[PDB]
Amino acid sequence: ASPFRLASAGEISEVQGILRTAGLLGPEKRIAYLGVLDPARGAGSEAEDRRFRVFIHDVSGARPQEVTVSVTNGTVISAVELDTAATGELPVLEEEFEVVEQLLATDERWLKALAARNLDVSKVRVAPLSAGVFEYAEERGRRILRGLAFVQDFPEDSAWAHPVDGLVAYVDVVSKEVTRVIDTGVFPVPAEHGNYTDPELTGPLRTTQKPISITQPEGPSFTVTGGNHIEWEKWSLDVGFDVREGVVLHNIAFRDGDRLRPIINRASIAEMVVPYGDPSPIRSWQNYFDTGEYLVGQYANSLELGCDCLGDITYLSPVISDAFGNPREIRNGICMHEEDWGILAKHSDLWSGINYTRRNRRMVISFFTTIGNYDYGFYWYLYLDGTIEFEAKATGVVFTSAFPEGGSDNISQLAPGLGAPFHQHIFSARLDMAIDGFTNRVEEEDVVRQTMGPGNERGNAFSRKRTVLTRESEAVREADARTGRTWIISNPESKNRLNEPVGYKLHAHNQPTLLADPGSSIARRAAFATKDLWVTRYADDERYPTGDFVNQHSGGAGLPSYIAQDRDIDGQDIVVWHTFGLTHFPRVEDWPIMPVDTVGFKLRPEGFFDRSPVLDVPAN
Amino acid sequence: ASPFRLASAGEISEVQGILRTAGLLGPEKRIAYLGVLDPARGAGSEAEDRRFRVFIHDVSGARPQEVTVSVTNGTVISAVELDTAATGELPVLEEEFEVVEQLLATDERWLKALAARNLDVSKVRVAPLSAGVFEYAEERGRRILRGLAFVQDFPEDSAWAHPVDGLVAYVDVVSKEVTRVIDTGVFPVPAEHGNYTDPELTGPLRTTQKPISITQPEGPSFTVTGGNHIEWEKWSLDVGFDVREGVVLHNIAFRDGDRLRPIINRASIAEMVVPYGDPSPIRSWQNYFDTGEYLVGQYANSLELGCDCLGDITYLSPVISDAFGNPREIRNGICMHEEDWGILAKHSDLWSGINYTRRNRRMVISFFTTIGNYDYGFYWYLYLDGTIEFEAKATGVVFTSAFPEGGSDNISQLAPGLGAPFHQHIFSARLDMAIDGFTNRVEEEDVVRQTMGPGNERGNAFSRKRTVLTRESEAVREADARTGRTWIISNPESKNRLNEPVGYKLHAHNQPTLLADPGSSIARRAAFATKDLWVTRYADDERYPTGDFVNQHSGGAGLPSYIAQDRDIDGQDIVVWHTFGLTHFPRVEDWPIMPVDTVGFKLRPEGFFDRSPVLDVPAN
Ligand SMILES: [Cu+2]
Ligand SMILES: [Cu+2]
Ligand code: NA
Ligand code: NA
Ligand code: NA
Ligand code: NA
Repeated sequence: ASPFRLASAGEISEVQGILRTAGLLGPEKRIAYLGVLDPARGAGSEAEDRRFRVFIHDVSGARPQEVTVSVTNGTVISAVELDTAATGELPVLEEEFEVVEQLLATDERWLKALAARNLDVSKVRVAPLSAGVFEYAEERGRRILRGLAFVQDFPEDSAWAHPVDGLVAYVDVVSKEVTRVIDTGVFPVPAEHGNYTDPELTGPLRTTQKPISITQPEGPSFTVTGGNHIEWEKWSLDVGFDVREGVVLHNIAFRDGDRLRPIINRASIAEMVVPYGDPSPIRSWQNYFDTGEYLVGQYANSLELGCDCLGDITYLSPVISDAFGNPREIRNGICMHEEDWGILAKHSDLWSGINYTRRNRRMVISFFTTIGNYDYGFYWYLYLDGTIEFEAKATGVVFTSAFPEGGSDNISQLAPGLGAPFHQHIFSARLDMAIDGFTNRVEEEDVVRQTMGPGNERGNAFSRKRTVLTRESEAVREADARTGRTWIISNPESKNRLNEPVGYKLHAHNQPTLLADPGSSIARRAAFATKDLWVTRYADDERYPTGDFVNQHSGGAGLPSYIAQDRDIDGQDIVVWHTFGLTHFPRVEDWPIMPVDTVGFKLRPEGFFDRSPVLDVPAN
Repeated sequence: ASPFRLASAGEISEVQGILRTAGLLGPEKRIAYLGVLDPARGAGSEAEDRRFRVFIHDVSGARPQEVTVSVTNGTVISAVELDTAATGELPVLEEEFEVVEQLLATDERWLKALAARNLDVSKVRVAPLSAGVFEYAEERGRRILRGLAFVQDFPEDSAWAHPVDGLVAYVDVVSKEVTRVIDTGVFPVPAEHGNYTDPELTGPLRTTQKPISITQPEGPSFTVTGGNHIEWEKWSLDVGFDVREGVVLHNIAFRDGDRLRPIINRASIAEMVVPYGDPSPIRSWQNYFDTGEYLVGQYANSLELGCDCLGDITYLSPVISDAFGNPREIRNGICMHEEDWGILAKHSDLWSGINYTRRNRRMVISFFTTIGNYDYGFYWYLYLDGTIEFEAKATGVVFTSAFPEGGSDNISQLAPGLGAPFHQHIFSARLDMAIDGFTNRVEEEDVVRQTMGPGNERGNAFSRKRTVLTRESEAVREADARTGRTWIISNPESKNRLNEPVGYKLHAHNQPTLLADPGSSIARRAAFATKDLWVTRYADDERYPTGDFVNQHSGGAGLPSYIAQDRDIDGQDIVVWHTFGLTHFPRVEDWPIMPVDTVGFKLRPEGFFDRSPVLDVPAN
């Protein structure tokens, strides 16, 4: 009955049937995106309407379409032809990846470049990468992928150990033509293998690790109802899944006494960009928008018990659409479980004689995705004390190149002749806030240092200041770790028992933001990533910080266009967009497979409750 | 046989006997500090000499002494009379705490101040706090504690809920005289109780938490030999315990192939300061040096199974000296166990068909201490991939005051009439480095942004720069989160297989440092806390960033005096001192007992290994 339930296989099948009967899903059509739409603001009517948004690609060259369908009514609500030179190309299709390697395999320029290097074409894998927007006027309005080559010595070989530097090709994947092959010179293909399951590389495996057994003899403390509704330790939420964004959290609320108090209306990772910092023309165009260009949800892994998720695990298995509109289940694609989290609160009081210790725990909701060489884990945490935390886990195999003779200012050496270009992994969290309801505001909180003098005779005082952001034009903020800068989202019309507005405090990790020159293509396409915090007024169609169509889209759309409306955000329905990321200078220890590195953020209650919300936790 | 073994009850008893027979431990003497000395540099002779350092207080007013004793020989090696007006007073004695309240209970000025407020003296608890150095010339050379009052309504009442503001007393604890009683005006004593085990405050306890069972059916993966030597997953170390510093880690090394490779020679939290930022004269003098003035090790808790430490726990029970030289065991004062730590490395490769997942774990070594209202957990972590991490956990009851009518810029309101002054908790980690041996250096690594132009035509390149710190005068560094600043400790005479110096990278949390005016007493006594990173040349007697005698010591000693020697630190035996802390603006949720907040730092391998050190971890 819940409007926020996961899409069903039956719904996707109805969507396929509605599109087909409407004439919109002929043999030359492909579904490049399909997803359920959230209910619009003011849905207390119970007049539910399950609608899906669909991007339809055409492999013959005809214009793609954006289509909105009502499953509940069985109708096409709207269908628009897209001018992709203007508004951007559709996301990359899984079936287009293999096209690149097949097309290059019969191109005379490509074969000529491989012959010069004595490489067997049957052993050359091509990584199909998004193209971006640069100086090539012939690419505008076409679907281009760019290809970089790696040698696979045998079927189970790790091709990433053998990059073919100095060589790159551009491919029009609709007309099936290789537009350019650029060969800047022969580099030795690095010879060492990177096969991390080869006994001659690992050595004898350890026999020293004794097992750790985590079990829940009475089952877990959370309940799942209606497929995706979670209740756990006073928290209430709905777990969504979208093929672009992945896990989306809806209706995050906390049961305080007998009031269910809203906190966050929708939480998601709405974009992630991976810009590379190597100025070689072979790679200087390389920027992955994993969310916007590739859709991270469609490459979610099936998570294995005892390996990927340890403990008493509850799985969700979301359903997505394939390119033809058939439903596809991602078996065990979301893990949910609770974890012990050490000490929650502890005091031994000399005067009262009372010794008191309570333990903390957290609820974990996670999925893992694989895009080529990269693997990313997305983790959402709910803590007993009201803290909400997001953590991204980055692993997989680093993207490689040749390491040039004479070194490099922009590439790390991993092995003889093998390099790893510098890069960043930058995320955008979109937090549609609802602190005790939808009337919210954001204040920026800085520590304030005070000068020794009258009123501060011993020079020990320090304070803080809070600045309300009142309009979108002043709501583009940067971090300042040195002044302990945080941001507070409050409800000015909801007060705690001390008559202070209730709030939550966002704590950032204060990592560097986008490093590229401000005049670069990537700085214009990934403008969100140049600033730590953006606050917009809620609008139905303002979903992604990069806009709806990121692939080969020139720039401007997304957050810079939204904030130019300069809307009132002081006690209004607002959306916080937080940029955070890792700057990766690869180390020898990252090779041949990288140990996990992490980045994230958290929100903690700030006078939201009238006292500690965990006084009723028992000793156990 | 190991020179780094824990002190035994037998050793402390021998120390007591040696002091007594030497005439240095008469009835008027008290031991204010006793601890084993580390072996000096170059101890390959096997000529072990177990020596103890002792601070001896005299309750009759005679000069205290510093004494060094050889247990192995049974001799007094040296004994020096201390001039405390010059070099500082001895640490506060546990027996001096109760003296403050007893003395004030018969002082006419104190009783007069309590009578004006209608407070029964039998119900008034006095927090005995360290005095620092301010404007009172009569305090120089005397042992002063300052007292702040709280009302306990009944024996099991939390006195912290009832501060008596506007009132403070100073007490000479050797002459047993109240030097000053300052009454600045009557504030209402806050009436609400803060009794977090009272059912009328907690409400009915939760019945929703199902148990989490963590067990190790084959026992733990680490071994303990010689009382305190740990071997675990290629790590090797010795766990020390000192009454001042607490847990100290010795000889941290990693088994790489068949080489035992040193990393850190000694790791400890060598000071921690808690400065308060309220300019009221009642509290503007308030600064706790928990390590230097109080000795955090002597107030270590006994940790309970299933509550404080969960899982398959191995305990150490360190022995310390009481004030008379009798040995005292801190039963179960150190917890040691291993914890699952999620995914270590994961990749699903399309081209090779190989799916690979390995899990991480960490070794945990921890203790908890209680100083008055405060409780602190100290946690050291060793990870499979070579990462070392420290985490401090802050909980307990916030220090309280009245909340003034008309508000405050320096105090938070927690409850009707109840305030919590702003403050910081700042730690100093002393890392005696030994990266592949003792020839080390420190480089500061900043991200470098590059301008679009020739050689960087697309404006995407970025780089990094490393600056070697060559002499102590240039080795006082500050954080720069915006430029991703880290510090690398390398060995320039030990290279990895790519012929790069091996190293470890220190990652700071980049929290604010000391906020007090630079001209303040606390900024001069806690100079270490004004800067994020200091590097000194190793010296036997340079143990603490604040010097040996912190209590009532005027300033200068410690790190500013050490670095004025301007010694060579470029490929030498060096010590890294890292400052890190929490700036605490108390929130309503911190009352009546505070949920844990955390701060720390970590060190990760940076080309220390020739590839990932965790390829030989099995799938399990
Ligand atoms: Cu990376
Ligand atoms: Cu605090
Ligand atoms: Na355009
Ligand atoms: Na909102
Ligand atoms: Na002095
Ligand atoms: Na050293």
